[PDB]
Amino acid sequence: ATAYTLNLANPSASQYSSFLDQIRNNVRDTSLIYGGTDVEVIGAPSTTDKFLRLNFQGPRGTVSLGLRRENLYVVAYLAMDNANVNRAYYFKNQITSAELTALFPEVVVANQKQLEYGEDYQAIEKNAKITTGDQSRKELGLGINLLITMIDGVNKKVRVVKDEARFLLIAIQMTAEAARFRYIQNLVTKNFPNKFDSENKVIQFQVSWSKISTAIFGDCKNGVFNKDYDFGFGKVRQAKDLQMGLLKYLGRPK
Ligand SMILES: Nc1ncnc2c1ncn2[C@@H]1O[C@@H]2COP(=O)(O)O[C@H]2[C@H]1O
Repeated sequence: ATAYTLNLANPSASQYSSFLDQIRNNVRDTSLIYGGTDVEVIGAPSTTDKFLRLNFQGPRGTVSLGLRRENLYVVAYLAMDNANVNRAYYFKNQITSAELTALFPEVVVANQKQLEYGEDYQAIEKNAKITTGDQSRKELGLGINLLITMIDGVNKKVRVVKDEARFLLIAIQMTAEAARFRYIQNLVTKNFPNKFDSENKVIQFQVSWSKISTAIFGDCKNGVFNKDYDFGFGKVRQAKDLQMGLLKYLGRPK
């Protein structure tokens, strides 16, 4: 229903930052305070407003993403094909036809396509066919210019699974992950709008979102962890050193 648009025709570091803040502010419950920190926390699951729409507006067309508000999971995307026909692709265990119709009304039922693979990184990475290094998403890099190039592979083109997969990997990281982790957002704006190399720390943050959220939720007092934590990139005692942008909903503080 609610849609936020990122203007990639005229990219601005401030516009990108405000875009991420709109996402954070949309899903957060301001009454929730985890571990005495000021970091925003995703509110309890809504039965009425379940999805959020993100538009990537370019000079030659617009590609859209559909995200689940309860956990920021990307569940679908909208892109015009080679015949300029709007088509929606979705992950099966994530959304229904009726919900997809409401999310992307410009797409007719017949043009809704269920994706052959899973929504998890491993499954998408397999189809991305990355041939160098560890063959994971880290090998693609990050950045505004990279996102623009990836959109070019799906905007008004015949669907190719390899290009679709690579687009999804970058789109998920530049939106959902950047919203959750300010470290990722800061790398994007520091190198704006260039493509740059990703890091092990970027991946380490991503795989430990739940762990970090649980640690702040139940083992942190006034921003200080009760014990030392190491999520892969070193020992952390102060929650602020994590530069968190959005915490996972784990209930209300006890
Ligand atoms: N489709 C997706 N959309 C958004 N975020 C994802 C998606 N698939 C995986 N992730 C993230 O990858 C993370 C891996 O570890 P977590 O269980 O802590 O939390 C997971 C999610 O936050």
